Amino acid sequence: MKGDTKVINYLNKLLGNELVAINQYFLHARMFKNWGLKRLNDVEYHESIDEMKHADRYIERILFLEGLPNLQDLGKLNIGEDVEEMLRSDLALELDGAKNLREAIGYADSVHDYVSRDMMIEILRDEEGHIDWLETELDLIQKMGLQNYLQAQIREE
Amino acid sequence: MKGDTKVINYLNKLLGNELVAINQYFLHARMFKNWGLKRLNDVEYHESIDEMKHADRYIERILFLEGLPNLQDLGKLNIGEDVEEMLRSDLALELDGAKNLREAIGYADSVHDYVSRDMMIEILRDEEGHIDWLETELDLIQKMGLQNYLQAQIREE
Amino acid sequence: MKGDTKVINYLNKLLGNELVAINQYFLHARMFKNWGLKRLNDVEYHESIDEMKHADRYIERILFLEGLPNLQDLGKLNIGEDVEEMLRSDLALELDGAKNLREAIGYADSVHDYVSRDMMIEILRDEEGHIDWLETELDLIQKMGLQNYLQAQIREE
Amino acid sequence: MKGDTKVINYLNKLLGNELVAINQYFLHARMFKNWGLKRLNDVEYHESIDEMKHADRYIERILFLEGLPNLQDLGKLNIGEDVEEMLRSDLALELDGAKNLREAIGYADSVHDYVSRDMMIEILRDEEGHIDWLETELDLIQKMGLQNYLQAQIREE
Amino acid sequence: MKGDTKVINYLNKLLGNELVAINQYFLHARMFKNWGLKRLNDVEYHESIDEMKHADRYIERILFLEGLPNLQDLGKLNIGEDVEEMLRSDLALELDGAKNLREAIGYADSVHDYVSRDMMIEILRDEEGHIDWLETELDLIQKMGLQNYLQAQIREE
Amino acid sequence: MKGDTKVINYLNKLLGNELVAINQYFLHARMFKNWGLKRLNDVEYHESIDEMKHADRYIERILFLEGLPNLQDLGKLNIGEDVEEMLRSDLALELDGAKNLREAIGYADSVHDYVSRDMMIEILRDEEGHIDWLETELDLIQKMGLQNYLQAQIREE
Amino acid sequence: MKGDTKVINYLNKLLGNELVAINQYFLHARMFKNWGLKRLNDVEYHESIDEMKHADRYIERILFLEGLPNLQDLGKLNIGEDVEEMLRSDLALELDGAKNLREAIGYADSVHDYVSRDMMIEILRDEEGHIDWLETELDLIQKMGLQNYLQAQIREE
Ligand code: ZNH
Ligand code: ZNH
Ligand code: ZNH
Ligand code: ZNH
Ligand code: NA
Ligand code: NA
Ligand SMILES: [Zn+2]
Ligand SMILES: [Zn+2]
Ligand SMILES: [Zn+2]
Ligand SMILES: [Zn+2]
Ligand SMILES: [Zn+2]
Ligand SMILES: [Zn+2]
Ligand SMILES: [Zn+2]
Repeated sequence: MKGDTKVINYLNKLLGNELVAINQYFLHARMFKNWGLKRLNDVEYHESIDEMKHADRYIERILFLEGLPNLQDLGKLNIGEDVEEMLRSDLALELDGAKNLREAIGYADSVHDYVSRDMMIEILRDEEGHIDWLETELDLIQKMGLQNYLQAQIREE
Repeated sequence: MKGDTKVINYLNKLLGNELVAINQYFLHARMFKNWGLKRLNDVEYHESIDEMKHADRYIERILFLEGLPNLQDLGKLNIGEDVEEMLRSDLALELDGAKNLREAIGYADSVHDYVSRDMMIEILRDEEGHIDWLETELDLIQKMGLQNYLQAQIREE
Repeated sequence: MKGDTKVINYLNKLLGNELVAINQYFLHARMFKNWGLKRLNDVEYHESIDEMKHADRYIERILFLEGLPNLQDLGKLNIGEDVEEMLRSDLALELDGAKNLREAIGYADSVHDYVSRDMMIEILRDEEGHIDWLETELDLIQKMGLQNYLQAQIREE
Repeated sequence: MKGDTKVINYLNKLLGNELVAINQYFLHARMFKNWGLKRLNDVEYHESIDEMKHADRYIERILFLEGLPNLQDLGKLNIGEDVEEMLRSDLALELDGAKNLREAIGYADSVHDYVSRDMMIEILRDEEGHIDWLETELDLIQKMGLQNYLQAQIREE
Repeated sequence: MKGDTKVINYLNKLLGNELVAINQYFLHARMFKNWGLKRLNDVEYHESIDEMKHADRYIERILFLEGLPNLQDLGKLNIGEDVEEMLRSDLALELDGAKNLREAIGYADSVHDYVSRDMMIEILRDEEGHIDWLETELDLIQKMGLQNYLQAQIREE
Repeated sequence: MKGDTKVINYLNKLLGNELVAINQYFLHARMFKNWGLKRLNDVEYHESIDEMKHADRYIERILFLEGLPNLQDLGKLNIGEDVEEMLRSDLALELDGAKNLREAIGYADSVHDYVSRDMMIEILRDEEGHIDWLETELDLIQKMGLQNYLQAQIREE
Repeated sequence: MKGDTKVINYLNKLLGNELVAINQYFLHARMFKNWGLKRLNDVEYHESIDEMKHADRYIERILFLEGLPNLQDLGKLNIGEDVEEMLRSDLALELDGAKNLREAIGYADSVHDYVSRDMMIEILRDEEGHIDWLETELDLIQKMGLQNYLQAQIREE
């Protein structure tokens, strides 16, 4: 079913955001696991899976709308080297992705692509949940100190 | 445990092969799904997942060996527009990847990194299974013709 | 218990037929499997196992009758290169084997080896079932054409 | 997938060794069974089946590599006439076959056919297990004498 | 249904053989049991029951054919006084019985009493199993010696 | 089966490494248990058990190859007196053992003892897992400080 | 809790005896297993485990008493080359061990370390069970002869 060209372009841009997040959150997860921080491995791994699910929804929607999903262009990752830096990088990526989602959601409404809009709002709610988790962890590092914070990540929850 | 620098370079090269194949096989699968070819979606999706598992193994091994996994550089996808072209592109990608695996396996043995060698040989066996499946489907297209072949893909197996 | 020398010679000839058929039907099955013709692999494999069971019966009977089972001399296999040729070759093998079985059954009766005769009649009944299957498939190839016939072999039944 | 011609030639030689062992160990089993030595029938039958499994692995591998499995040429069996002679003949055959396996494993490595090599190492491990069983039974015959040894084979284990 | 007079005569002769074997095998079993040879009691008792079943088949067939089953004229038993002698006497009785069966089967076929023929062939197959067991035990006595053979009979199998 | 004398010598050297590690890891475990560090007792005890399993594999292999397992010569333990020292000592022991494994694996390949090679590579994979765990615990001691690290060992995981 | 210095010296001496027995009984078990003497492998393996449990009891008791367990100084093994020699060597080792235990038990009582005393008496009771089993097997070898004795060890009990 032919979709709106600019909607398809937004969906491809948001798919690009998810592709960056998939890789960044998966590498962060395995870095945490290598450091013995099993709780952070578990959470970041499941954030990666969530982004994979999002990417799948975009791919399927683009194809239904008769556009070409772009999995070729991968944006810049910002991996980082210690826990706080890694979480702050994930948070900045999420916040950037949320701005793009808000823009796309507004436009999808204007062209009456309400099914695309509805899909994107669900994704946005998911991203706001990741933001909450990231902001909270970063606050916990400040409130309890890094040593105590790291001790709290050794065991699965 | 400090690994050999060139082993790490090989693992990063092979990781890059898997990242290409993950994206190419996932997009092909959802294109098959959008065309109603459920059997092909199922197989190609599970091939994508297999490549993901391989990527995970490389990432963890690189990190154990104290290298930096490279998820930033994504090589060229070759998506293609019809079933035969898509399967032939996947086959070409697998064969290129097997050549790279063979080279890396020999080098790993020469520097006595037998655990990396053993991991890669397991991955190579997986890839040769994918090659077998692809070659066989391509032969079936020729033997029964495309119309009969497509009809055989509608229902799940 | 001492058996009749010519009966033992017939049992060794029949054992020789089964040994050819075991190898021909097993290789045919794995050729079909390699071509993705799962249904054909399944039937031909079970035909191979049936022949193995027959060979076992002859070996045990020969030994009971104080003869020497001959597993050294293997007759000529006719493998063939395409589905129809392979099935026709199996059909010819079965029909030759039934001729020999009929001759031996008649002779066993003449020397009063009724237990050997009864064993061979059960084996002949099995062989006539294989003949039926093979003749029917060859007719189906003609009635539906090779393309449709091959498509019908892709999935297990 | 096109294999190396010499590898395929090795696989066919090893297949030939398996085909000899299948027949020799199966006849030995049924000879043991006819003599009432149920424990030896059970073990030798299960060695025969194991060789059948190995032959299947070679057949499928050869076909994948686009070669022609040779089930027509059957080497020399050495049946023998009493328990010790039969076990020693099986041992000599296994030792000959292990020699050919080591040669093929080394060559498969040199041409980078690591999957064929990995298959053959698993088979070699199986053969070394049979060698252990045979050497141990032969030593037991000497240590307890043949009469006691035979008595210990009447009952299944 | 009026049967052939000579068929009935043969069935009564065979019934006579069965009645001898019932008593001889039952007495042998209880002799083995009294000597503590539990395995031999078990086998010979079950041979006796088998002969009882055969006798029942003859009695019923004779009555259907409007003849008179003769359970009055018991033939000569040969009991024997040690294990080998007892087993050799059972073997001689079975072999005599098989000879009579072969003659009766041929005659029944000649007068077209195919049901009686088929019954007798099933019985002959049972008898040939008894011959196999007896010949094998006698060979085992020779191969392991009587002392070891007897030890092997103490425990139920 | 007559094994290569220098393979047996390597297997005895590796067995020697395992015998040292069994004792050092078992004593470390019970020292941790005495200190109330139940998590470290659990891990070190299971490392000791792993080494016992490795030793059993070397002993059985040596005996199959017709050599003499040497359990008499026990190399130098380095027990240590505090948690970090104990873990550094276990790590040094593992790294020395991995070097010997790599040397032995290369040699076994050169004399075509592929089954011993394959056994050793599996053991090496296990040792690299132990190395990973030890390195990570030592990094955690630095990252969270010893007080927090000790607190994290009180409870079983 | 600070123990008596000489009690700790005795516990280390007894621990030393246990460490000799662990290795000797484990190697003997696998020698029996390699020879096909499954019953002897089973018993001697479980004697080895028993000694391991004893060693663990000594190690833990030494640590509680604030001493240093000595796992470094392995005493002399006497392996032996045939079944009777191996069993007699185990018996001599056990008897030497019992003598040391009796001395240690008396001394522990004299310095009022009744818990160490009670631990050692339980261990001595275990050792006296091993002596009983060993003395009995050695007498059985004499009473039935070695050939029959060995036959009795083939099957698990
Ligand atoms: C790159 C990098 C990467 C990696 C490493 C991965 C990995 C992974 C893993 C491990 C898993 C799990 C699986 C199993 O079962 O095991 C998954 C899943 C997964 N995944 Zn993915 N991935 C990825 C990417 C991806 C992408 C890009 C996509 C899109 C395109 C995806 C889509 C996916 C899906 C859909 C899934 C499933 C999910 C669920 O859970 O359901 N993915 N993954
Ligand atoms: C020749 C001679 C001979 C004989 C007698 C036999 C016999 C036999 C028997 C009896 C059995 C069982 C099965 C049932 O019953 O179910 C078998 C199985 C058998 N088999 Zn096989 N074989 C043989 C050869 C053979 C060969 C040659 C091969 C390949 C080629 C085989 C492959 C086989 C298989 C695959 C099987 C299945 C096994 C299992 O179980 O898994 N095989 N085999
Ligand atoms: C002769 C004629 C005759 C006949 C026909 C008979 C027949 C008979 C029958 C059918 C039965 C059932 C079987 C089943 O079910 O498995 C019996 C049982 C019988 N039986 Zn018997 N018998 C007889 C004689 C006899 C004698 C003579 C004796 C003694 C010796 C006997 C002893 C007997 C016994 C013991 C039994 C088991 C019983 C019960 O129930 O428990 N018996 N058998
Ligand atoms: C010396 C020091 C020592 C000690 C203290 C010990 C102790 C012990 C214990 C406690 C246990 C557990 C037990 C139960 O639970 O029942 C064991 C086990 C044990 N173990 Zn060990 N060990 C030892 C050495 C050893 C050696 C040296 C070897 C080799 C030779 C062994 C081999 C062993 C085995 C095989 C086992 C079983 C394992 C499993 O888990 O499966 N081992 N170990
Ligand atoms: Na069609
Ligand atoms: Na005896
Ligand atoms: Zn997302
Ligand atoms: Zn892959
Ligand atoms: Zn047949
Ligand atoms: Zn084999
Ligand atoms: Zn009867
Ligand atoms: Zn180890
Ligand atoms: Zn002890």
